[PDB]
Amino acid sequence: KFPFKPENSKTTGTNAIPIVYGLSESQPNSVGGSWWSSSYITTTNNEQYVVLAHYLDNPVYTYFRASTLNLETNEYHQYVTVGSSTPNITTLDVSVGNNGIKSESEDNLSKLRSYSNHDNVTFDITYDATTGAVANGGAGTFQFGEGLTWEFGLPSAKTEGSLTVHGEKLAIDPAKSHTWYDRQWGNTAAIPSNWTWFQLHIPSTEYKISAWIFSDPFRNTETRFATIRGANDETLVLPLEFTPIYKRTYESATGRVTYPLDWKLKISGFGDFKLSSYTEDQELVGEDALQTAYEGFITFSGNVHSKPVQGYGLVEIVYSTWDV
Ligand SMILES: *[C@@H]1O[C@H](CO)[C@@H](O[C@@H]2O[C@H](CO)[C@@H](O[C@@H]3O[C@H](CO[C@H]4O[C@H](CO[C@H]5O[C@H](CO)[C@@H](O)[C@H](O)[C@@H]5O[C@H]5O[C@H](CO)[C@@H](O)[C@H](O)[C@@H]5O)[C@@H](O)[C@H](O[C@H]5O[C@H](CO)[C@@H](O)[C@H](O)[C@@H]5O)[C@@H]4O)[C@@H](O)[C@H](O)[C@@H]3O)[C@H](O)[C@H]2NC(C)=O)[C@H](O)[C@H]1NC(C)=O
Ligand SMILES: *[C@@H]1O[C@H](CO)[C@@H](O)[C@H](O)[C@H]1NC(C)=O
Ligand SMILES: [Mg+2]
Repeated sequence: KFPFKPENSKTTGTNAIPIVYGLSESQPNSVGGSWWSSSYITTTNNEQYVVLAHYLDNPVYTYFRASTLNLETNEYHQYVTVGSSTPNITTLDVSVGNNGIKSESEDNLSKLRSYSNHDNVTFDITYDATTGAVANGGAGTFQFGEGLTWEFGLPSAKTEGSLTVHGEKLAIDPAKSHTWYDRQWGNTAAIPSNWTWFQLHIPSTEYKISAWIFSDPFRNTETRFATIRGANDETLVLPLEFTPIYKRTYESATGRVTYPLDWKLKISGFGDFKLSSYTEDQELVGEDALQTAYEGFITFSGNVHSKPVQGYGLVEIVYSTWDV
């Protein structure tokens, strides 16, 4: 079994690093953008799952998408459901139909909820941001496409609730579960053509890694870097070398792209990692490029400062257009 477990720390730690926003104020619908969660779950009957929930606001449409992965059997279910608009309100409550992400707390941190009521993808997961934030870029912002993005991750939030599998409602064990909640919003429609994002956990340590790889055709540079949150709020912003490996592949159901299923990362001054997708099919299938993503549970080995490590996490592979 994977050693899923929550942290029990303060969300912004010492507040000694002057990040460029307040977390709570960044959560409401009015801020726009993307709300995302990946829950690493052990149930009370000792089954393990990875559950994804994601709402995106976009000028053309909205969508909610979600998936479940059974870590014992590789059974995987996903859907994408398209909406038209996001209510412009001062609280967090985003949905398409009876599926969405909402805050159940005045601070938008102590209780958040990802829920889905779709055939073969039904769950109701709450989480509490008892976990030190990953402030991407060091202070929470970095260049993303033609302009800026703002992004923070809450890596190991205490998680409760249920997921329903084959008619059986299973209860989440909060001692052996955690949720990475990722909040991201931007100021430009011209986002990168495509990217890979890694979310990494190293259970022997407090390291939480949020790594981005994509091309910047506006500056004509390559973006390839990790933000690593360590202990005591310490944050590393490090270049990396990215190698996608196509010995194993998954062809998209859209017919438009072939995903690699293994990777190498060399994070400058920190370590190197060999990462592998847990199972082939982990694709959220949309009607266009932006609605589609490879969102896959991964495991990895490697070293950190020349000491061997292993861990798990998630890889996201997104094309905002198939004409890159
Ligand atoms: C974001 O998404 C991109 C796209 O999926 C990912 O990039 C790819 O990564 C893989 C793995 O690393 C690369 O595969 C390698 O490709 C080697 C060959 O590279 C050279 O050829 C490429 C193909 O060129 C042809 O096709 C493209 C369209 O697919 C045309 O634009 C191009 O003009 C060529 O067209 C002719 O051939 C096709 C048939 O293939 C016919 O249909 C046409 O009619 C033409 O006759 C080309 O894309 C490569 O360019 C890339 O790299 C150079 C640097 O060398 C850079 O200058 C370019 O701007 C571009 O980035 C290159 O010329 C091959 O030898 C090797 O074995 C392996 O297969 C793949 O090339 C990458 N593609 C691109 C566009 O970058 C990327 O990883 C992903 N990012 C993240 C973070 O996930
Ligand atoms: C939401 O409404 C407020 C107040 O009415 C307005 O100032 C703001 O521009 C709106 N936000 C968006 C994204 O339209
Ligand atoms: Mg909607």
